Amino acid sequence: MVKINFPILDEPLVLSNATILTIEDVSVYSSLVKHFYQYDVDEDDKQKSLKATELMLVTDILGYDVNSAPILKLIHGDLENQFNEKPEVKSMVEKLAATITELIAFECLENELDLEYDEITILELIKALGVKIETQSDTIFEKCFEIIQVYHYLTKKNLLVFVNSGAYLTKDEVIKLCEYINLMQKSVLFLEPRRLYDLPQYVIDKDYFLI
Amino acid sequence: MVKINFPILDEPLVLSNATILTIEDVSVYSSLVKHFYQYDVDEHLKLFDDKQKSLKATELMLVTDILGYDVNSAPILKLIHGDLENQFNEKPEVKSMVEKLAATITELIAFECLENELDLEYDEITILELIKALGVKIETQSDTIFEKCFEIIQVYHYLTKKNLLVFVNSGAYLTKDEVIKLCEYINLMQKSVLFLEPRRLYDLPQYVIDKDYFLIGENMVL
Amino acid sequence: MVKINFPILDEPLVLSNATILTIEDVSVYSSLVKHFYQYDVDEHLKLFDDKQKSLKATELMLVTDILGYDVNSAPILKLIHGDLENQFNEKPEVKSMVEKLAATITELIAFECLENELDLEYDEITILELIKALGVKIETQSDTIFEKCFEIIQVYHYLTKKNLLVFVNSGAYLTKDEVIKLCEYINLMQKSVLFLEPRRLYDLPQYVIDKDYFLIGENMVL
Amino acid sequence: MVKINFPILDEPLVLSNATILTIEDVSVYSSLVKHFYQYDVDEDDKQKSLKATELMLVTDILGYDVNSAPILKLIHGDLENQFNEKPEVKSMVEKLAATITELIAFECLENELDLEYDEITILELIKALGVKIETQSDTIFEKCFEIIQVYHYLTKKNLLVFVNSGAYLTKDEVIKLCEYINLMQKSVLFLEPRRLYDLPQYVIDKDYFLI
Ligand SMILES: [Ca+2]
Ligand SMILES: [Ca+2]
Ligand SMILES: [Ca+2]
Ligand SMILES: [Ca+2]
Ligand SMILES: [Ca+2]
Ligand SMILES: [Ca+2]
Ligand SMILES: [Ca+2]
Ligand SMILES: [Ca+2]
Ligand SMILES: [Ca+2]
Ligand SMILES: [Ca+2]
Repeated sequence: MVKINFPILDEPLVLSNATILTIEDVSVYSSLVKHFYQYDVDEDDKQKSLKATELMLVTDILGYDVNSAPILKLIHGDLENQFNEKPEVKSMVEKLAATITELIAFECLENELDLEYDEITILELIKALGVKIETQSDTIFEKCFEIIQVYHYLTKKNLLVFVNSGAYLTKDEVIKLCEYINLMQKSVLFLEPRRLYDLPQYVIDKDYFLI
Repeated sequence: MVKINFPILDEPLVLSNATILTIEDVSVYSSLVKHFYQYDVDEHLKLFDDKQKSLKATELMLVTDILGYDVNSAPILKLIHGDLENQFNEKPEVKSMVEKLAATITELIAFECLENELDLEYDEITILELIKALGVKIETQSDTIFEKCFEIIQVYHYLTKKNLLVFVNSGAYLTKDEVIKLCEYINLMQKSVLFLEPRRLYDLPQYVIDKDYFLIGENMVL
Repeated sequence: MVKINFPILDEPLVLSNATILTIEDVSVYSSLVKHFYQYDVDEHLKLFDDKQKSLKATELMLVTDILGYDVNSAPILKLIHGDLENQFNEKPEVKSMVEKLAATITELIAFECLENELDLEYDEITILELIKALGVKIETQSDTIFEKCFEIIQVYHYLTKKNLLVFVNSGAYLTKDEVIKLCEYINLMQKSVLFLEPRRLYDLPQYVIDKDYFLIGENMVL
Repeated sequence: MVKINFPILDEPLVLSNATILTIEDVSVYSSLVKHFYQYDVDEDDKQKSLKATELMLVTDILGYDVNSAPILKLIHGDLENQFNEKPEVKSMVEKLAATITELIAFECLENELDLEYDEITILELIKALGVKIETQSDTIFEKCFEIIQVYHYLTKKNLLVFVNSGAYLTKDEVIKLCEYINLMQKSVLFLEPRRLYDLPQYVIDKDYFLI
């Protein structure tokens, strides 16, 4: 359930599900952002520190790559699972693939070479279709949603941090993100330089006090 | 037919179907093998006909390591998959059938994409992608060196750009009955194959350049 | 100078040297940031001048993740190393000197190659290879977000193909004195830089589009 | 010091330094060649079997790649060592590199960018020179020699096997190879289908007897 601590903070802060952390001091805010990008060099999970690779750090939302080969692999596997949950439709795809197979098989036999082959699987069909996340038309909200949905897939990630993203989002959008995150039950941090609407959030004051 | 010439030969030698050329002198044998591997920078080594026209270096297929020869290399697979696509292109009715089936599959996967919580897009499933997904490749059930040779000859017949296959020093791996079977198989596929040997290959019909550099026509009809 | 226009503006806005543009409405701010990232497919978003001529998409340099910005990317390094080679090409005396030294080194390594028991060959040591071997790269001693910004502006000045740099939502990382220092540094390098902000950046001279979409000239001379 | 055993062989045969193994039966010869290429699937060093990666197997001599990145690395390192053994000449190279460095340094300072750099090392000079084994003009003997010389570098290889190479080599050439191998003290096997001149060699007869 991951907790955060630094010199300014007297007691470690619990980051469960969706958390907004607002730091009103510019120099402390900029410093913490810097330290996130440098994690870990300077200074629940039973006292266990998170590996650098467990961190998912986002400032440039639109530029963030949600279509990496590891992510595509998980999406295609998830889609294969959807077919597995529908035996009716899975059989349809298989029947279609078997017809295709025999058409290619006939051409293989006509070819002068002694040719062999394996099979066309549902997963191979999904991959060949080039299924990917649409990002071209993304609003910043839409891309934030896609990033969180990807974080849901990544088991080796246990903290997603949006740096200074609040400025792009309406109150209703922040709520919608948070509600999805709460349902997901993985830790997300919105690290903000000023109050994000009137939403529940941890505020470190200009006098370094926690609210 | 392909013709071979080099200084030691008095005249060019015709290489039609399966030919065995035996060189009994180690130095001359070794030099000829070297010149084949250098073709055509050497010459000395001449390969022609194409009526009087030299074979391009690209037309030569040299095999010394029989088991190491990769019948399903990336370039060979690319050729096979492209040729199979062309076979569909030449058959409009069946091409249309494959395309129809791929589109029905696409519509089914598209539905699952919309059901999925992510905003998903995709391209298309092509005939080439289907051929590739099926894992089409040349059958390779050969265990022995003898068996492997047939697969190599099959590749040679497939490659229209090749006009001479040379097995270098392969006789040592093969029984007499095996060489006969290979030569019979070679005869069926029409293209020139040379077995280049350092010693006489049993008592089979063969050209022999002996220790005094005479060309002898061994078990050959007078 | 570069000019920016979009429907909410009554007339184009001149972006000369350092400019702060503040948009107090979340939706309009978010939409403008999106349109910058989509430039030029959107438009709506207009960027021109080049006297009346639209900036090409390639002329825009957008920075939101300051610390993530890679100042020594492979493309940037390739440009730097090529430019340094060109600097030698423009100086025949020094080019000749480098070539002479490389040839003396070559003759020394060549001797060791002949002493070595392997039959060794080689090509040549080029000026470009020497530049690359030396590990020439932009100095990056920045620790803070503020310090990193100077390195980004330096890259922007270097890239002649870029004609607008936009820092998106960067004001939140910087003190007032820091923004002033950045703007003073930007002024020295002549090219247009836009700080695109969702809230007023201290009391610095800035253009503000307020909640009712009025354009206000904040701490600006009347 | 590696030993060889198979069904036909009643006792394991010691393969020390250069060894010629002649098998007069065509079917046994072809079979053993096949098994070498399949090692290990079918059936000194204290009873320890060699890994497949310890094997260096050569039939197509001229086609064999002696200029792989791992080999080039070792050659360039060996050449750097030759300079290290000659402090006089090493200093000459360094002095020349330092002059080059300052010429580039001046251009770096003239350039509008604030540029830094490291150093030009002897090893980097050798690599930039593109030092490699010449193979284009190779006779088969010359390439055999190069292959053995490369085997000398490869510490993770402990048996080099030339399959049916004798046919290409004169007696004096086989001697020259063997003498280098004996000096090297790594195991090399010449696997031959008939006697290789009158040189000392292990012969398995047409009646399967060892001489
Ligand atoms: Ca067939
Ligand atoms: Ca398959
Ligand atoms: Ca596709
Ligand atoms: Ca989208
Ligand atoms: Ca969907
Ligand atoms: Ca040498
Ligand atoms: Ca400089
Ligand atoms: Ca260096
Ligand atoms: Ca070079
Ligand atoms: Ca050589």
